[PDB]
Amino acid sequence: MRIILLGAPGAGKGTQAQFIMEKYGIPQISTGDMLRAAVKSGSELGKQAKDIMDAGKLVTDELVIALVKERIAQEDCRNGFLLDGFPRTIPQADAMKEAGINVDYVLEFDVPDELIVDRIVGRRVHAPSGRVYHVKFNPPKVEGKDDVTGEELTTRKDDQEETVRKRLVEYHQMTAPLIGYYSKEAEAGNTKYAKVDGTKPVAEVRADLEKILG
Ligand SMILES: Nc1ncnc2c1ncn2[C@@H]1O[C@H](COP(=O)(O)OP(=O)(O)O)[C@@H](O)[C@H]1O
Ligand SMILES: Nc1ncnc2c1ncn2[C@@H]1O[C@H](COP(=O)(O)OP(=O)(O)O)[C@@H](O)[C@H]1O
Ligand code: NA
Repeated sequence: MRIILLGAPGAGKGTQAQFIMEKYGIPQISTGDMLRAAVKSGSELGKQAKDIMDAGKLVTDELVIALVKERIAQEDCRNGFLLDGFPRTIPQADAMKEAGINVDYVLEFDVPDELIVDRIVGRRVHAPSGRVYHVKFNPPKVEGKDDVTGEELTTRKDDQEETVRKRLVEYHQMTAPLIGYYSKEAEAGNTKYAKVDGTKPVAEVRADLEKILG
């Protein structure tokens, strides 16, 4: 199974990606996680992203297409994969088309803009895994600790309110057009498309996605 998650920043995509990875046995491919890891490690492919992410802007198409091509070539993607944060522009989606990378589901997470800041400012992450929590809305079992490893959670450098506002503007200009892009693909029979209400509690969104993925 191959799945794309679409939605504004803070819509819940990374939260739900974890459940889909676990239940369907496919890896999550998160360009944000890969970029943050490349900055942290000083990796030649991606360390360049540091100041751009800090600005709330998208990284160039060529850099993330290369990160995704490298990641998806790996053995763990043989049986499918979930794309979380990619594609993020029409040229990224067209690069997938040109590579012959068909997908089975495109899942759009709908959340009103007015909920985004208060979600992201409360976000806490386990950087090695990508697991995400929220200090009020979805807290870890033990404060500041990853439920799975017990390691100390961190706060992303790009999650302050003003940076979130900039990322939401960028999303609306550059990334929202992918809704129509994939709706058109679905009408051609090349994927399924489904929209979920991302305002429901975490477990209810998970159940709605299970109804769709079968
Ligand atoms: N259904 C939900 N209700 C309330 N908060 C949520 C929900 N889903 C995720 N969150 C929290 O909102 C923040 C954003 O979610 P995240 O999954 O990181 O979004 P995305 O990957 O779409 O940017 C995180 O702190 C997360 O714990
Ligand atoms: N596919 C992509 N194309 C361009 N930039 C990206 C891409 N994926 C991630 N980024 C960069 O990483 C940042 C964080 O993205 P992400 O981790 O997906 O956060 P959020 O879930 O809050 O949108 C973006 O603001 C952008 O700088
Ligand atoms: Na398909």
